[PDB]
Amino acid sequence: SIERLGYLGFAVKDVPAWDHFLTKSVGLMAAGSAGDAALYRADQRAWRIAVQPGELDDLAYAGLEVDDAAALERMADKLRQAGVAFTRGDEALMQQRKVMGLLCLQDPFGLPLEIYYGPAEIFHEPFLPSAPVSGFVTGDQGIGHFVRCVPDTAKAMAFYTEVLGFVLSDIIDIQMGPETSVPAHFLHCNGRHHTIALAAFPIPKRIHHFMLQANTIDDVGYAFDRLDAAGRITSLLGRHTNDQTLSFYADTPSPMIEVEFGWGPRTVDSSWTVARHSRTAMWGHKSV
Amino acid sequence: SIERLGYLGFAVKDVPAWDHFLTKSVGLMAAGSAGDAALYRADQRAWRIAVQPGELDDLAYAGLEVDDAAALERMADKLRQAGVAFTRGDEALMQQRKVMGLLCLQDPFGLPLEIYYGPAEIFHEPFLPSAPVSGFVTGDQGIGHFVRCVPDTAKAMAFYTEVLGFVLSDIIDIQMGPETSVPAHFLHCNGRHHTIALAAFPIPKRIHHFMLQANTIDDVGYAFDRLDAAGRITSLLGRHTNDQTLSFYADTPSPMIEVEFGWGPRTVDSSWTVARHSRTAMWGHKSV
Amino acid sequence: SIERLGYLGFAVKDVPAWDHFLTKSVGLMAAGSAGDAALYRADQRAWRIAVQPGELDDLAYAGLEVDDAAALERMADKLRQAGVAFTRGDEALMQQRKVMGLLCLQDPFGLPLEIYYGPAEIFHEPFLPSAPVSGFVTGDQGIGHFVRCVPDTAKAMAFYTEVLGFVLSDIIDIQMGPETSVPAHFLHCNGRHHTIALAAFPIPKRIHHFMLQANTIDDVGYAFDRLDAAGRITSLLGRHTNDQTLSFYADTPSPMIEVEFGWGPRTVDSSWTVARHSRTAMWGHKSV
Amino acid sequence: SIERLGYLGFAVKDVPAWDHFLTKSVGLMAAGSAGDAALYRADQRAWRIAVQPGELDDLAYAGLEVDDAAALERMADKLRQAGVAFTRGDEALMQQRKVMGLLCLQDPFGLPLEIYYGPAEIFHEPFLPSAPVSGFVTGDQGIGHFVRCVPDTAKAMAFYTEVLGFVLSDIIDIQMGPETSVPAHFLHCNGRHHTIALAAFPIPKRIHHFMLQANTIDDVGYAFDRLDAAGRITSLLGRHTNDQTLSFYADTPSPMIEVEFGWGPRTVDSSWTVARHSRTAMWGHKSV
Amino acid sequence: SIERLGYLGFAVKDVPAWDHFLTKSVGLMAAGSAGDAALYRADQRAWRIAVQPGELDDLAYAGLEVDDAAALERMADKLRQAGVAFTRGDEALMQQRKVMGLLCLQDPFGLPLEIYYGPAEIFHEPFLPSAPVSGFVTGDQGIGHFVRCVPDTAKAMAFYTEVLGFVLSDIIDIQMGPETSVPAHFLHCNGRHHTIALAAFPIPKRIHHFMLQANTIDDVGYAFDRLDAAGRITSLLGRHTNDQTLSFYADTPSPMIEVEFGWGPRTVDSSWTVARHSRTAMWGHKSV
Amino acid sequence: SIERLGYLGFAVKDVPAWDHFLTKSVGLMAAGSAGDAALYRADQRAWRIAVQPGELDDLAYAGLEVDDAAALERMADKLRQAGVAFTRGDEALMQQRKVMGLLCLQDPFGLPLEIYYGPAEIFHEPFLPSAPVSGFVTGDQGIGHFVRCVPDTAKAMAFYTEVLGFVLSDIIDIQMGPETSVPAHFLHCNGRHHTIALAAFPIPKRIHHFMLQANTIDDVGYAFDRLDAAGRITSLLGRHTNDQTLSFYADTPSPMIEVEFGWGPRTVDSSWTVARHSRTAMWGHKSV
Amino acid sequence: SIERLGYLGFAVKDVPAWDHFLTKSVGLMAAGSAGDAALYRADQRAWRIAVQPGELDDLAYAGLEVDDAAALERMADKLRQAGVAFTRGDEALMQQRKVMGLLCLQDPFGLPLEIYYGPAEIFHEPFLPSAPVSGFVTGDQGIGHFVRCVPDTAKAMAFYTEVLGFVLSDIIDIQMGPETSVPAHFLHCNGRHHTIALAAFPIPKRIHHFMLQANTIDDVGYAFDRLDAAGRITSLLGRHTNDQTLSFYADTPSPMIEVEFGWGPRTVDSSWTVARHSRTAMWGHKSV
Ligand SMILES: [Fe+2]
Ligand SMILES: [Fe+2]
Ligand SMILES: [Fe+2]
Ligand SMILES: [Fe+2]
Ligand SMILES: [Fe+2]
Ligand SMILES: [Fe+2]
Ligand SMILES: [Fe+2]
Repeated sequence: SIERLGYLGFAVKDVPAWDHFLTKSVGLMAAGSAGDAALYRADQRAWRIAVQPGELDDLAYAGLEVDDAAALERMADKLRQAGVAFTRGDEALMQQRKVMGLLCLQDPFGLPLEIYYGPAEIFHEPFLPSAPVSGFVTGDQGIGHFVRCVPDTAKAMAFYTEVLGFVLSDIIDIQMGPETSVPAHFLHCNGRHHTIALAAFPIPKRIHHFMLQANTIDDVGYAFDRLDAAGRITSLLGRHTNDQTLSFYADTPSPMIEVEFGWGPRTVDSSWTVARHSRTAMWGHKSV
Repeated sequence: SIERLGYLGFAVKDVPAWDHFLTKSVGLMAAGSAGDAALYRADQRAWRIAVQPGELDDLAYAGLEVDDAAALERMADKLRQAGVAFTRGDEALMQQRKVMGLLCLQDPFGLPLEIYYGPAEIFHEPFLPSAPVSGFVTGDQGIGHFVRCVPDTAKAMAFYTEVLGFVLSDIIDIQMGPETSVPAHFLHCNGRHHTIALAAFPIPKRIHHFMLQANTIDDVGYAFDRLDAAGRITSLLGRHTNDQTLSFYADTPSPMIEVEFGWGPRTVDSSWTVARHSRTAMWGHKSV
Repeated sequence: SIERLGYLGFAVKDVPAWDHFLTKSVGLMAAGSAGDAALYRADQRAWRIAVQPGELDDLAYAGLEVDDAAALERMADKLRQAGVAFTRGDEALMQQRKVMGLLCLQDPFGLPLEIYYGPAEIFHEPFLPSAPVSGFVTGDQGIGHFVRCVPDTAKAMAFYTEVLGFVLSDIIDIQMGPETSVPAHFLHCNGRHHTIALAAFPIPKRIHHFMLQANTIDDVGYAFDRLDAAGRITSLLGRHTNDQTLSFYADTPSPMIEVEFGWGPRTVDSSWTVARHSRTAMWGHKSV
Repeated sequence: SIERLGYLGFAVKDVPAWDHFLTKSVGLMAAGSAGDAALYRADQRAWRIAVQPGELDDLAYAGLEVDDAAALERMADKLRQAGVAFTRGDEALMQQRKVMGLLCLQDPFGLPLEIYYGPAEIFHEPFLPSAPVSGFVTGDQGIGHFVRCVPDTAKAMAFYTEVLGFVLSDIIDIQMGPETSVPAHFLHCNGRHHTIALAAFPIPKRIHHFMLQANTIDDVGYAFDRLDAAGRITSLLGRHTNDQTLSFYADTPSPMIEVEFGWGPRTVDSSWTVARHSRTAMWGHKSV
Repeated sequence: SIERLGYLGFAVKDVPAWDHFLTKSVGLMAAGSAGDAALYRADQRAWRIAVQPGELDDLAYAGLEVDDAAALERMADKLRQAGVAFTRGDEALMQQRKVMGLLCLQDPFGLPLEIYYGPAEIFHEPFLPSAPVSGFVTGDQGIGHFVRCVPDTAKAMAFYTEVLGFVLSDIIDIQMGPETSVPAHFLHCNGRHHTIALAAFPIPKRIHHFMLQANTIDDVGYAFDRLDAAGRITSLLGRHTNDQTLSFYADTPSPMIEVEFGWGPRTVDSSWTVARHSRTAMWGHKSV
Repeated sequence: SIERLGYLGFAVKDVPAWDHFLTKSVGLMAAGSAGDAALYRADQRAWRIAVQPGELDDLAYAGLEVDDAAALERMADKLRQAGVAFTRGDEALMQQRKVMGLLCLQDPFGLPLEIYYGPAEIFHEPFLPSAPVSGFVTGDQGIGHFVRCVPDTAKAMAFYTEVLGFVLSDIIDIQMGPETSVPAHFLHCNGRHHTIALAAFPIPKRIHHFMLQANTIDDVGYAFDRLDAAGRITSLLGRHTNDQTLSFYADTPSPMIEVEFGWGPRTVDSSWTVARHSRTAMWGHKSV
Repeated sequence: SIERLGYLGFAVKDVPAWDHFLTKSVGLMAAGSAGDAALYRADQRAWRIAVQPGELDDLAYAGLEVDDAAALERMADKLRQAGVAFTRGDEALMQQRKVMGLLCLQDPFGLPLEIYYGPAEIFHEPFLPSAPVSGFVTGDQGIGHFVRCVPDTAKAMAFYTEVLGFVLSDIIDIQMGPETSVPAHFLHCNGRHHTIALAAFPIPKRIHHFMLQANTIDDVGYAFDRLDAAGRITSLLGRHTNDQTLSFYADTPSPMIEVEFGWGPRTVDSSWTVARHSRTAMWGHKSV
């Protein structure tokens, strides 16, 4: 099974705006480039987020990490047994993502996934944020999470759980209209309450948002003000019912894709009981 | 196996008296109604105790929780293999109990049991006690425990352990008369010392008592005084020999059913040694 | 010297609105009445806030606590030596405020102050909030703080420090207009960063706001939503530069008087260095 | 496998001397009698040591505890499979030892062993020592340990490990004469460094000593003085190389059987490496 | 008495080199300018180090902080009583250093000292290091320390202790030649082992070095490499005998003035015993 | 699988120089001799390092420890199944190494390995360092680690992982020349980040270095100075990227074999993710 | 007042025996010589115990430490005011004891005392014990304590308390014969329960014993065995009633002077109540 979400690549129409957004607003460290992708760091990893030019204005690929070469071959076996097409990343691709091995595939609705092992770390170039943020919570929980939009949540669930080994944490019925709600399914693969959530939202993007977790509540408060100065806030500060992430949301430069910047969630384990919630917000998060 | 006791439903002759008892005396939060049942909360769950009108004046059903849908199907398999009749709760019932799935059955002596998963939580309506109680100890240990009266403890034991997966903690020989004792068997299914105890008591009720665990010793002391003002005390403060719950007992409005309000018990695990005790009270608990 | 702020009395045009505000929105416990004043509790004290009818729509009196009878006589001596007029509260007044002794005086700009000792506690009637709030931080730090509006900050400073024994913590230059700021002076008399702040604001009220400190960040988040539902929010969540209180502001039913509901400030002692800040908000607190 | 050593029974020529020894010198609580045996307590158990009259002046039986009835049947199966004779204790015997079930057998060299479950606890009669001792370390580690004398350590080892499930901790070569040592084998069955040690000593007793573990170093120091006043000391205070028990030894009233009264040993687990030591004493323990 | 060292101003021949040194090498945050001085931050203070153009290539002034206005007047009284000339900083100077009041004087050998209160803090512009450094240890211990070169240590000692209220921590005999040592006197005014040390070194500078204290050992290790890349290292890593600061030394761009970048010293209090050391280095610090 | 590295034997041209090096410089305790080998201790074990005369000037054997006799037989089975030749150490050899049993074999490139159980401990002769070192970190992590030079890392990897049960922690690409790097593979067998690393270095020795871990940072600093006085330093203090050992390197008296003396590394477990690093030093370690 | 006992000098008939005793038996570090005195260390101080040749076979002087030069002058003033003769140590003496200043005097019964400040520390030569001892408890509590024999305890008490500033901790009536006891008075001058005790013993020595405090109980146990091997033990292990030092006693090479080697005493402060004890030993300490 997948151990954690390790990296995200975006293909965007406004590379300079994304560069400013990730550095001066979010606080990530610029980390050079690989090919036509600008790289950004949140920790000891050589890169966590890549930004390349493209008309998609969307998530172009997600890197799903396993712990060693044998684990990667076991995932190849799981894909074969499930009839899921995949290819082995070539040397050029391994070099581009700075990994020792990877399998390239897509989820049932077209999102490219890369299952990899052996990522590059650069402790001799210690992390230096570009904006005042004390650090991010990553480690064994990976980079954060994202909410994946899908046309068929049951079909997506079968793939992410049965093939990739994610596990359902809980469900939130998200009220859309007067008598319309969407059941968002939240999936974990480590202690992070969720790494991927699945929802049948009427949005023309592959994801609704990605989330980064900062070390302190002040990190979140300060970030809110930077994103507000940029005119990007989409939600007031609030706290979620299920993971209890205390966060705000803001627009990325790609329309309809948001970032969530948060602190202090609950973590999970093998004893996490599936439960259902009727609201996303325990408090706050008023939409603006 | 069952993971925890999640809810209790009572069918009672005096609904208003039960309402006052659970709120002003015990401290639970009123939480509206579902059908003809008044609902009461002790924590983040949408409800923990339901009270409906009925001549039984007794426990009408107990909800036994598992952690996910697959666990529920495994319980269905266990019931089938054991020859225990059950039905699948219909949509109306799922809606009524606010669960994602449930199996309806009875124990060997007629107590309706509901095995369920996916209960509703409402963190956007944070718990507010109706009387001064700092909170209850629930979580993975469920709502509390009850003592189930049975005509044949061996037969009840075989069902609760072999079919439902409860585990014997210990036994207390409860002296009834000069040369008559009843061997009460205490069963766990999580860290709570017991969730169900079985005893062959000469009482015409399905249970002898249910127990709620408060966070502090003062919570218990204050509650004693509220129940004393109501004229309901049945035992002085005391502490049990086996779980070391420090509690008092009081009459509910249903004759012969008591509540136990306690604090500070021992918890158990896979290393809990079966032992036998000759008394229920390490100290106190004088009957009044 | 004064040890802490113990109580506040308001004279208001809409007593029912204040009652609902203090209970259902703020979470205080209704605690009966004394004379024509409705009483409200935040802790073990018989009362902390009193609300009486009056056209002022303002703070009518503040209770400044000392620790014993001899301390009260020493304050009487300080008042005499400073030429500050005062009277000794009569039996009726002592009974009304539930204190063993008190001195009645005014600050230089007309705010009635009551210096008292021997307040009433009622631990047999344990605190029960009227809205979901886990508790307030009071104890030796008293009930909270207020910002006192004055026409002459130097004159007010001389009285509060030299006569009453408050000590300057720090100053914030609060920008009012393009080239106009008001230097707010923050005074402590115990570990609370400030109990009274002095500012020459162009407001027709005796105070700008009073502040209550809740135990948790969720207490603050939940309260924000209750005050938002009431249409009373005046500031978004934020954190102050000097005391680092994380709070929001809301309108009380008395025009131009606000409440601040907060969490997590720094505390002070004899080693607190006077410093100057150019902004009230380290982050957040956008006015709405 | 055996979980812990729970009780010891001695058959002795001088019952009154043993009574005084166990109470006034060691500090155990007198706990009545069962049949012709005087009972002694160290904790919540109804009894830990029994003393009956007999010419043996030796250990008459040792009680080896398991956690439940099914575990007892599994031990019966292990005995059957190994060809070890045993009988099931009858009702009279169960009553005498205050247990729910037991198997009676002998080790290869004639020591009666009783494998049992469901011992009696009496928390309503809290432990009261007969001499100043703050308490004993028992719980999951059982009552203590004993050193079993055997003519053939390999044969004894095969029985205790393969049949009963004890595990080797380590070995000490105990120098007896100029060019003669005995390899003492120390066996655990829980966190206690050893519960039974095996040694081919030239002593005409079944055991060399039994050990009780007190809570504090002062407990040991005070006990030394009581046993010294009784003229029973056989070793000065010292500390063992392998378990690091800090103890002294003294003669029981039965010639050639000693007691060890100690404090502060190391505990073990599944990661304990077998090692060999050339001396019993890290420091002290000079023979007197 | 002086409470702590709060700021340092340098007058230097190569302002750009100092700018790069303080930011990219040391890690301080650039914080704009005041007049012809470039400002640098280490924490919440608006500035800690100022760099202005000048031929001195030396420390131009040191800011000595007190906690309030009355403390400043008491220092004025001490200066008057001691016959030490001083002037009161005018409005322009107060504005330039961002303080509420200050006294300008010199030590007996010409170093300008500024005794001040009410420094500016800017928590709304949170500290952001320019190089990877997790933070500095400042707070009540002030910015760090410096070693003041003097022609007459006894005369300097009398001034710093009797007039300014510094206290001797200890002395190190620093061997200069074969039979020549200089007794360096280390003075504290808060928990920092020393804030000013006095030594009669044959150097043509006012100070030998200034020291900044980083939060972690890795901060120091990483900084060593940055200063080594710049070709500035003057000492290998080492640890001092008296304060046990673990540090290295490097050249600033002003010849003969060094910086010390360190971690982990001992702190002092009223119980610190004066002692004498024969070496500066407990280990390391080899000169290069 | 192998549990830990327990001992090292060197065959050297200058036994007296090695004796002085291990005692006065490193701090090990001289512990007599066995045959023609001088023995040295770091802890409770009778010996950890042996030095015998020989022209090799290299590591002559490494002792790989398992926890009991059955574990040793399981290793014999693994060797048989893998076709790896081995012999059983005879009584003389067991006596020489002070072990209860051992298997003698070689790795694929000629390094003699001894797999053993039942080492001798001598707690009655407590460890006494020969130079100021507070102690070493050994225990379940064994004596330390070494870097094994091999001509074929893949072949060495297959043996150490598949046959002996070591597990890959991570890889560092060690740059040798302008366009030449060697991929060093770091292997663990317990919590120690690595016990053996494999690298295809162009060195004519079996190992590049062995490492000992001291308890404190001062232990390392003091040791640096002792080895510097001896003229043996080969690296300045630094910290590694992968295990984060803070250490320095020095020459042993055998040319081309170094010692690493370090502190404070990270430890590993079953959740350690394989990663790749481009440098050995997070900071420091400049070669001298 | 005196702050602590810092050093002891002995004049002895057998310097080599004292050298072996202090190093190989007690564990102190040999630290060269000063004049005709051999020096010994227990910590960072250049020396703690000096041994010179002399027929006295007794304590020749005790060093009483104060914290600074002004404290030394205040002691000179106290001596003058009390009429106690003293001289100022000359340069040669200061050099000999490695102190910055000292006053030479005697107690009323001829023991030379040296009151000093500014002792030498040598952290660049870290402490290395000569026998297995983990370290000594010194610091602010000084080197240990001694029991001073006096002909008139009241007269000695007046001097040590009124002149030197020691404070009575408690008294023990030490039974000498059938109807003869000596009231030993125990005096502190810091947290150490006592630094000097006064007793009218019929011994022809200035002191009965001096005591060193080791860090661990094993340090004491191991030391007991070393002193036993040397044939010097005078008391078995035991614990004192008043300070609760757990120690043993042994003969020094000077007849009638003993050493006490201990662990774990209680410490004192301004709230220590004077009490009386009838025995020296809470347990143990049997004389041999
Ligand atoms: Fe999210
Ligand atoms: Fe109960
Ligand atoms: Fe406020
Ligand atoms: Fe033993
Ligand atoms: Fe320095
Ligand atoms: Fe290494
Ligand atoms: Fe003593």
